[PDB]
Amino acid sequence: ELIKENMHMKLYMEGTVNNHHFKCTSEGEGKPYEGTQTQRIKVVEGGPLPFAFDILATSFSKTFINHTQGIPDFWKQSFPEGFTWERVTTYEDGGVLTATQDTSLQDGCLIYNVKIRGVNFPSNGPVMQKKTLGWEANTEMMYPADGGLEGRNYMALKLVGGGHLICSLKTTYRSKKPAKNLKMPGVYYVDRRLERIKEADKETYVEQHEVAVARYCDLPSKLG
Amino acid sequence: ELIKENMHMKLYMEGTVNNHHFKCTSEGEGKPYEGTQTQRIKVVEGGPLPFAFDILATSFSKTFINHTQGIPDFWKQSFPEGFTWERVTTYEDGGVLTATQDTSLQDGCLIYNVKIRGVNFPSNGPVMQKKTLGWEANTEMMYPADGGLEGRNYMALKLVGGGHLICSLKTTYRSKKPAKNLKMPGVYYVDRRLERIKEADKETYVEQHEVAVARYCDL
Ligand SMILES: [Cl-]
Ligand SMILES: [Cl-]
Ligand SMILES: [Cl-]
Repeated sequence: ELIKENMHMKLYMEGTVNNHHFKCTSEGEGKPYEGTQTQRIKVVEGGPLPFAFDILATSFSKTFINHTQGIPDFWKQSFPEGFTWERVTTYEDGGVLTATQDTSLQDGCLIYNVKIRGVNFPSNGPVMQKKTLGWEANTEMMYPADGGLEGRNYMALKLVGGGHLICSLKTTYRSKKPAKNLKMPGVYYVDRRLERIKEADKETYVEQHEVAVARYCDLPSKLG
Repeated sequence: ELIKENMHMKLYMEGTVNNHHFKCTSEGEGKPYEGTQTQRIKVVEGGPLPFAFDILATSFSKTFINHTQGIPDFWKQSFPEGFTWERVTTYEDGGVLTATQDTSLQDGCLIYNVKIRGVNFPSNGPVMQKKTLGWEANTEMMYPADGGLEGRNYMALKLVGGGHLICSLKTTYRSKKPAKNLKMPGVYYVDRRLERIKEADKETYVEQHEVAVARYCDL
């Protein structure tokens, strides 16, 4: 098929956070039907970043979600034409980051192009002081809206010395495939874990791993 | 012990939404350790309500959460003194609902006192026109913060014709008991399913059920 049991990926990312311009590239591979993937990420311009790499981490891959039970796979069905997404992440202490992404397929390779615009991260806050320690595992609630798919979620970013910085994520995913050709899912949930394999040189190189599984609610229902 | 295998609850609620005052009472029972409960609710003043009953649903019970794996129980451990919660619910179309709750324990019964204020619900929106069909199941993120425990989540309200109206919930849970007494949990999640069971007389009488389970992320 188009989405093989092993797929490779290449990513290009450009952006500004506050007033610092940067570029990253990455390459990796994963098991799209097992919901696992790895990316080796390099900061190739504007490094070392003067802000926590953590704020970029969710911007680096929806094709690699294991859809269990019923669920029609919005992202795998979108090929060969692919899909796009746009996200606004709003941090409770100030910081707002917009990310927009294009996912396409060429030569059997997934290609990601990402743009990033973050502003108002406080100068003395943990993001700009690089005092963060990764994301807590979480659950994204997915729901169909106008033939597209919407995601809503709160995430918690670990801080040096304990405690957390909280942010809200508001995401829209759009297929480039004509709506008549894809089966739309109902409401469902994606459990995911974002972790690092290795990092070096002040997060100038980061190897990042994700596990993700799409499911219905585990709880029993009195109506159905 | 002081929170038994079966527990009855009584509730008193007062509020105003878009300038429409109302009062509700309820009674119910559940199994705190199994994370299940039912309430039978009556609108005793200002009924029938001119807004969707659904916007009130989350204001009617944290003692009835099944704590699995390791997780220390902030709520059960807070008795006999009980606890408070306070919440802002912000709807993506402009409605804001603030609630303040007191949970106490008296003669073996759980007693809830709730006060609610709702403003800015669009006059021709789904809430004021009663076009809503209940809440999707959802997961609340729980973490230690402030003077107690905080909760965050988004909830999705089903609308007639197949859409959803989204709102965010921001909650602070404060114990009335000395913080040195209770064991404080790390970051965890509460899967909930809140289900309407019955309504009668234009939602003047409503029966509501909840299933709730505390867990870490299960990958
Ligand atoms: Cl008031
Ligand atoms: Cl009105
Ligand atoms: Cl959420």
